[PDB]
Amino acid sequence: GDVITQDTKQLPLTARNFINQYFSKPHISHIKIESEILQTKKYEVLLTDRTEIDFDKKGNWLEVDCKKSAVPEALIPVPVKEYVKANFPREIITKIERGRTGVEIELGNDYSLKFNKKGKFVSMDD
Amino acid sequence: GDVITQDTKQLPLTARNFINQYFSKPHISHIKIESEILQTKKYEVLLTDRTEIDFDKKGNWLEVDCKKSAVPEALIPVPVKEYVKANFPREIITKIERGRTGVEIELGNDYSLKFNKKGKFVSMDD
Repeated sequence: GDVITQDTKQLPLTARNFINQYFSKPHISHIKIESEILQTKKYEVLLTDRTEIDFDKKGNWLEVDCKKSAVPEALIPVPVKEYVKANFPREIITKIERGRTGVEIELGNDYSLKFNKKGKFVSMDD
Repeated sequence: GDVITQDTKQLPLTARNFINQYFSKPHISHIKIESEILQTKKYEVLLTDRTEIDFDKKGNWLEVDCKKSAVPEALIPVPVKEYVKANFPREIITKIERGRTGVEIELGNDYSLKFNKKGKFVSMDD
């Protein structure tokens, strides 16, 4: 529900005929086209150790939330793993999310860090 | 995002292998399947007389909101039209919505009335 247009040709013939038939002043002052809300996440799995994992329709993981415990080290990319072990040695990674931009990790002290696809740092927030 | 299951066979093979590979205690305590959010409304049209109309992907109207003015009488089913002219003669219909259950109308005094497909009264709220 983001695109807006003033072009009446965009609107289906049945809709245009409906407006012209039932409304006296039938001047269309813009049309909002509801873009289909396409969700990437289809599955959400809760484990017995209370850790939650989100997967897309093909079973590829998207988010791994280990709540207040540590994310298995094998899941965290080496440059990300090494950045945290250097700049935050007092802390552990509790949540990792992967997307098209890269990877976003969350620490035990609620610091969030964003890394790109190549694995180098981008930004963070306190 | 409504269905929940304890059946691991529901979850894709790639997701199941991911859990078994990276997690030591990999007991899946239920899976939430995100049911696809299928929206019936695709178009929303604003007219110059400030009245708003919502249509499905095929151009069939779903809602006609004439804000504080009257809905064109030709749009309101005759049994609905006659019910209002009888029980609410001091009032006018400002909004009409059609669905699978029937029709839901809104009056100028914010009373909402619900009618079935056959056109007879069902309920209302002050």
